[PDB]
Amino acid sequence: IRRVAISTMVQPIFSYFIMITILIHCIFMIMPATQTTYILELVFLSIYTIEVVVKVLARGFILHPFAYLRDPWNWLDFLVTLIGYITLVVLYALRAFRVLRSWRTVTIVPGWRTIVDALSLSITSLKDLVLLLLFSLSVFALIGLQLFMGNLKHKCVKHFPADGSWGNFTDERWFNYTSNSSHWYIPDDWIEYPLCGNSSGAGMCPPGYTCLQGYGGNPNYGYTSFDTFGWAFLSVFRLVTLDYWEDLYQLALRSAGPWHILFFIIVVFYGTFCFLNFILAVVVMSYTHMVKRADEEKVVLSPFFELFIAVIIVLNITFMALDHHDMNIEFERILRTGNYIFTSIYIVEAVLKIIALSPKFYFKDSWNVFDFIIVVFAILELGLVFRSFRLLRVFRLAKFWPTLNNFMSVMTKSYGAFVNVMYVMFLLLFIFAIIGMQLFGMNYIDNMERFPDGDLPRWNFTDFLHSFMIVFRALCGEWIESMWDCMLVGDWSCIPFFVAVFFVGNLVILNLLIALLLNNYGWSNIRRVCFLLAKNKYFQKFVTAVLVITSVLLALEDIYLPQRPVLVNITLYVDYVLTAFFVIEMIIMLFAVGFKKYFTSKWYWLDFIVVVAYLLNFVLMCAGIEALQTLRLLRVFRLFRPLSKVNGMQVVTSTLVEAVPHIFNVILVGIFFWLVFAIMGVQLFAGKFYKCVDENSTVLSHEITMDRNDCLHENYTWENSPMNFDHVGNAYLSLLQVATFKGWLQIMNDAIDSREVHKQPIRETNIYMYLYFIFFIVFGSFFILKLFVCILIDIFRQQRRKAEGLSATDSRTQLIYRRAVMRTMSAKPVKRIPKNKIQGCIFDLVTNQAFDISIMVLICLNMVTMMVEKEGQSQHMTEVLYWINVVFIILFTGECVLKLISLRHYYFTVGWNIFDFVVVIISIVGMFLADLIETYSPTLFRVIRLARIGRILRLVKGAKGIRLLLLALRKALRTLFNVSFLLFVIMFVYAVFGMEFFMHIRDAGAIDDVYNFKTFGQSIILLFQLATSAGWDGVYFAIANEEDCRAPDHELGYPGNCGSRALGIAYLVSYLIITCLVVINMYAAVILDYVLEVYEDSKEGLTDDDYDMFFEVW
Ligand SMILES: CC(C)CCC[C@@H](C)[C@H]1CC[C@H]2[C@@H]3CC=C4C[C@@H](OC(=O)CCC(=O)O)CC[C@]4(C)[C@H]3CC[C@]12C
Ligand SMILES: C[C@@H](c1cc(Cl)cc(Cl)c1)N1CCC(COc2cc(F)c(C(=O)NS(C)(=O)=O)cc2C2CC2)CC1
Ligand SMILES: *[C@@H]1O[C@H](CO)[C@@H](O)[C@H](O)[C@H]1NC(C)=O
Repeated sequence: IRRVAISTMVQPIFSYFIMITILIHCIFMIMPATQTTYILELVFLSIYTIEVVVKVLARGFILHPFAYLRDPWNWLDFLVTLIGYITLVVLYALRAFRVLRSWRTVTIVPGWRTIVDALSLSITSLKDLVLLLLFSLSVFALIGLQLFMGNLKHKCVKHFPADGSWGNFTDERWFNYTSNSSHWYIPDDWIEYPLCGNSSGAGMCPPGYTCLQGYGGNPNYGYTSFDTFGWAFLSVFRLVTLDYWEDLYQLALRSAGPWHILFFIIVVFYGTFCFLNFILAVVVMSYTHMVKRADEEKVVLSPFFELFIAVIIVLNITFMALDHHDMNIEFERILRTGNYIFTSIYIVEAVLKIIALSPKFYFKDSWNVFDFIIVVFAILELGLVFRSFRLLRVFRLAKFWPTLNNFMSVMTKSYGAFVNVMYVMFLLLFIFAIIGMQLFGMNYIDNMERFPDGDLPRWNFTDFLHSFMIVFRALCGEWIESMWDCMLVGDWSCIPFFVAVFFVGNLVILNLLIALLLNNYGWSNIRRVCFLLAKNKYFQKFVTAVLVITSVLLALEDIYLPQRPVLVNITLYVDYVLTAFFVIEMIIMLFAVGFKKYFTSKWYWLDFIVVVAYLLNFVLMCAGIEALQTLRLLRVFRLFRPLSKVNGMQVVTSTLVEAVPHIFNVILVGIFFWLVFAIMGVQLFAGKFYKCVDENSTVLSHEITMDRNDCLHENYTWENSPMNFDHVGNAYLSLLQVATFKGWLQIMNDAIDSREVHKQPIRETNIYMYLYFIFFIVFGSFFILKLFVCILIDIFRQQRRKAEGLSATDSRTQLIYRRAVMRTMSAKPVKRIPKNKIQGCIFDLVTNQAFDISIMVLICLNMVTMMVEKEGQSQHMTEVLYWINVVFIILFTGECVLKLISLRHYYFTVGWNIFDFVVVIISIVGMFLADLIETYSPTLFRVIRLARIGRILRLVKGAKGIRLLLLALRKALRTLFNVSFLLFVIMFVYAVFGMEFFMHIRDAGAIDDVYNFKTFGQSIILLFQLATSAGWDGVYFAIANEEDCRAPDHELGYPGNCGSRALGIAYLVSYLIITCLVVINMYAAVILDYVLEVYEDSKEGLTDDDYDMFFEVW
């Protein structure tokens, strides 16, 4: 028995048989259930029970150190088997988790131990992060609850008619009229009522309407609001994750006023740019530790011929990229003839290499066999669809391109780790897809009526393909909208599902992929006086002040400027003065540094360009020609030199300057890969996004209009989608939209509906085209776009070493020891004298630990009391809460008074005591003045009452892990501020230029009455939104329009309302590259460096707390 049990278990055939059974079961889970699937379920269950029985007989159940149930994997198998028995012998929800067994398959891929251990270690080390996350989210939720309670219910209600149609006015007749939903303003074809508010800059009502509150529901089926603490918590989490956050941003600002942008700036800065980077750092350290442990464990054959082939390949790629939709016959002929020629040259090349070089030698080389495969593919394609394989030719460019060659070599060196990570990602997605299918599949069918038109949404859980796609979209970072649909047809269970999917997929697996990439990819008198003046500090300060003031003046040139003649005169005179000032400054600098030194530096070249532009404007004005706004806007570029000289700014600017070349290389490689995908997409979807629409832009059924001819016969419109794959340029723009996950849903919808050219698209007739996007996203977004952050992380590490004076040749341990040695020097103790008998007794009582624990409990209770407030609460509830808070204030004041008596003048030696003292004073004063302030603006009352939250911030005091993380943040504050300062300056430059370019465009897409480029503030609102790439497709659609817009009339002074496609493309693409992909990623770099240092101090060295403990006994 035992002999047989042990012997059978140890056989590899046993494990292989079980694993193959699991894989077959996985296949059967995908297809819809039938009777055959049922009998298969019994067979599979029997095999699993056999395995469990054998293992128990060999080891034993639990009672010995090496028993069956002493292994976590055995625990998983045991639980799944029991649940299968429960579901067969006797709720439908428990049977989904059978799929969990598939996790075992991760052991097939060699090297899985490293990745699995890295995942487990990352999960274990996120303990200290989760508590700080929950605390910060709750604080932000309370702030938002105080700020926006009930704001999302604002609506424009028609005035009570004065004609008497509804009857003579009465209070209840007025309430009846206003409560009717048919009197709330909503544009035709809209789903949501627009928001409003009477604060300056908020949404306005049409004539005959008034902005009221407390009517109807909140946006998004009522799931988006700040009315209760729970909903506020959900909104704050969404905002921190940047999940469709521009919608909430726009709703809140339209309802409350533009100033509330401040709230969003804080949450985004602290939540997104700092905390998520803490998670990234923790994952990176986990992976690095695991890899360290694993590693420690342990004619033709002439250059000219090659050059000729290289140019032939380049020409061939150009020809392949010139294919487009509706080509003329001449273009077709040229492209086909070139293809024939290129194929002939390749064939001749192959034969020549086989003759000059030995066939054995030829086929010994890898590049040669690749070329031969291309040759046979070309012959097969021309003989007889195999045109897709033509793309292989492009990869031949890697041989002659050193950068691409090196990139591919690095990819090949450590492929096993990438295979493991991708397999884990796909297995997790598969498990979640099966679970969600079982949990929510029938809800969509049964409760279809609840959807807006009673129609099934594109994204759902009906079948395996849709479930996989929806969970994959969640992993990409979009989860809240799917969760809204799930709740709409389902229940609360949707919330834990999606959140889990977002947490594991995006914050761990994707960050682990980043860690992998990081680990792998990484007269004499005149001269004298001019020189003395130039080197003088006062002169430089005066120049900087002039530049700053004039740049600030540039911001006042908004749409209303013509209505302010005084401002017009001030601007013109300042222009003249600036022209003179620039000329004089240039002469002085030339006299000081000389011609060679002046004309060999980049900063002086920028100054010179500004001078030349202003002189050109001067002559134009003299001649009677209107000044060029673009030229006179060039002076803002003078702002970067003083900015670069700001304290602590050197590290940031030096890092960016050093990273520039690597960024260029990454962009080139990305352009190549995106070209491959763009050619493929043009071949797949060129000319297939046309559809038939009527007077209202609504797509007709394929039944009424089968194709274009019917569409035109009924006098319908055959229209193209704005984003398409008609030619390579359009494909590039569409792929940029796909990679950033902004506007991608429309593109994918058009793709999966596509049919043959000149045929009405049908819903989901080509579903498998989803695959094309998946691949692109994996190789274009998860791999290529993440190289920028790796580059910045490495370069900032080097530059910060430079700034502190550290040596590049020193090792990690030496720096740990050097830091310890530096710390040991500075340390001084102190003692407090016990009090006199009564004062001394109080001293002992307060100095006890139980006192502080009690205070912490009181802080938690006060926080809960704050969490109870909700919109529409009763007045009695309001009074009760006020009195509870008063009692808490009295207790805290007593604690402070007792500490003051106990510690006398020593009380103020500790900073936390000063914070607590200030909080106590604020609390007393507010408790006294609450009614006076409220009775004698509601917005002002809410904002000032925010100070009440100060006395729950004392909860962080006393913790350990939170203290360590906060120490890292405090150590990095200067650099984070400098990065933000640079970001704001870039935003300012873009704001003035965007105001010049797009201030008169017509309302379309994301541009409307409230959000536009008409003023500096509105431009900044939009640009802050776009710094995260949020909603850049809608802005592009607004600013790039050139259709159905009237041209400017100089004679009549009409400015025009037309957009510009080229200008909009340049503007938005450059902004996305500069901010989203570079400057923002500096945050990650900074955070990672500092966090790592602190952790290495705590683990492999000494920390300040260690010295404090040593001096505690001293
Ligand atoms: C140095 C870094 C770390 C911080 C940069 C400071 C910003 C927070 C400041 C700079 C410019 C400010 C903006 C300047 C102009 C406006 C317009 C203002 O709204 C109005 O124009 C009110 C009048 C109306 O809406 O009718 C709202 C504040 C806002 C967006 C300001 C919000 C705060 C901003 C972004
Ligand atoms: C400068 C002075 C000042 C300002 C001005 Cl403009 C005029 C004067 Cl004369 C004085 N500030 C200082 C800050 C104060 C902050 O405000 C609160 C503080 C609170 F702790 C509570 C509270 O705890 N509430 S509770 C019991 O929990 O319900 C509530 C409030 C708000 C006021 C209701 C307000 C007074
Ligand atoms: C709202 O007003 C319309 C028109 O007067 C009326 O038909 C409708 O019944 C009203 N709504 C309710 C809920 O009575």
